[PDB]
Amino acid sequence: RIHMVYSKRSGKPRGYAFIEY
Repeated sequence: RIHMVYSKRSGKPRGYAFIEY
């Protein structure tokens, strides 16, 4: 899952798994 996205670039790079990182 994600915790805190923006959108795609700024939100989920490595941020795909945001909870962790």
